[PDB]
Amino acid sequence: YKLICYYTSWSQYREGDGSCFPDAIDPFLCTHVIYSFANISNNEIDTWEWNDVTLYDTLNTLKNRNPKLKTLLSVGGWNFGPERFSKIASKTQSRRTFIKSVPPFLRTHGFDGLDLAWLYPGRRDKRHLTALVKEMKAEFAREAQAGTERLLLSAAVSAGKIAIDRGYDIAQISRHLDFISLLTYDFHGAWRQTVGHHSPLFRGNSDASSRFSNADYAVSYMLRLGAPANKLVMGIPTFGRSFTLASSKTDVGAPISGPGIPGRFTKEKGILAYYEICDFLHGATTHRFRDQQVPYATKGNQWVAYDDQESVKNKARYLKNRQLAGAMVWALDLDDFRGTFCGQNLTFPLTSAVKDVLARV
Ligand SMILES: CC(=O)N[C@@H]1[C@@H](O)[C@H](O[C@@H]2O[C@H](CO)[C@@H](O[C@@H]3O[C@H](CO)[C@@H](O[C@@H]4O[C@H](CO)[C@@H](O)[C@H](O)[C@H]4NC(C)=O)[C@H](O)[C@H]3NC(C)=O)[C@H](O)[C@H]2NC(C)=O)[C@@H](CO)O[C@H]1O
Ligand SMILES: *[C@@H]1O[C@H](CO)[C@@H](O[C@H]2O[C@H](CO)[C@@H](O[C@@H]3O[C@H](CO)[C@@H](O)[C@H](O)[C@@H]3O)[C@H](O)[C@H]2NC(C)=O)[C@H](O)[C@H]1NC(C)=O
Repeated sequence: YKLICYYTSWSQYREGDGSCFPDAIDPFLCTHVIYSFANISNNEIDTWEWNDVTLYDTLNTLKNRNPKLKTLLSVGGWNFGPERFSKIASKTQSRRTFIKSVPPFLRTHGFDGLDLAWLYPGRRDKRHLTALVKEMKAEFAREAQAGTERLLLSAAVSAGKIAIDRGYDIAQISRHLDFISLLTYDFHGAWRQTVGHHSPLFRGNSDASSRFSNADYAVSYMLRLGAPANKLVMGIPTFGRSFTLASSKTDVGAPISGPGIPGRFTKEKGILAYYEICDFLHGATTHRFRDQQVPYATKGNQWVAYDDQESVKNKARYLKNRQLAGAMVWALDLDDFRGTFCGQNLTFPLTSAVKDVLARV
């Protein structure tokens, strides 16, 4: 099985223990580590952070400890305007320039492949996404003629049915991608004012509409659209989504006034790292949706939907039972990487729990 793990560039700036650099990563934990995110300047792939070349070097040195480890560089991300992707892919000329710049860049910095994170392709982009993937892969096949191992090509894809129907030709891109990571953790819409879990595994007998917003549905749908199980990887979150309650009601349906207050280290309203959640739990009230198989917690007027060792192991077994290629984790820097916040004298408790299940067969 594959265990795809993302590492984010901006995590280096978090204060104190929250600060995470590539060398904190256990070389034997994941099978693939993806660095997020690369930028595109003058239609060419390029660095993002001022010290990226140094961090690229630090990450790729892990391969001197674990020779089987593969690394990829992801282009795009949520702070990358999708309009920019749309513009590059729409014109055969700009598209070709970008494609041509990738192999040399990856080779120079020691990466084994490219991960595409266009979030998200609209109805008018579907056509061009296919061309982009097809042509990128053709370039990689051609570059391998030089005697070096062929570069890998992957893509992170929405798990939302409407988003999938709208911007992706799944059957077509599946044949050219080495693997596809399903973003099965952004299910509760940032649009409404209700409490809800962002990464439920199952539908849950307690609600008719949005039977589409759960991991099981997204996986089944992808398989029906033509994506081979051996290329599908299920996304598992290492963070939680928080809300500020509008009333004393804490159960399903409870009204929301807005996102939860920022975590001390992550400082982003709406989300908390797993290590911050481990601290939050002290004095909190824990619950678990039996139908969806995921937990949530509450303290004061703060409501948090998250994943723990149990739910993560649960998703990993589901994935194996469906014979998928493996799991993808977002993200290493949000798990208890130091292993000092979540009790168990264990580094990367969430990611390790996933690895354990995958190692069972
Ligand atoms: C849950 C989750 O992971 N969601 C992701 C989004 O959070 C993510 O958006 C990213 O948001 C983070 C934090 O909110 C943001 O981090 C900032 O990164 C910049 C660098 O790009 C830092 O700026 C540096 O400051 C120091 C001094 O303080 C300078 O020395 C340095 O030169 C600066 N860098 C630059 C630009 O020159 C900020 O300090 C840091 N701020 C925070 C909040 O700590 C990221 O930039 C956002 N990511 C990107 C790629 O823009 C979103 C990104 O796509 O993806 C989700 O996964
Ligand atoms: C990711 O790539 C972006 C696309 O190139 C880049 O956007 C910006 O690109 C240039 C460079 O800063 C900005 O302005 C130009 O810069 C030169 C100065 O060297 C000027 O002479 C020229 O007139 C022009 O102003 C753009 O304003 C900006 N592009 C936009 C917003 O359309 C991003 O900077 C890059 N991201 C990071 C963090 O590296």
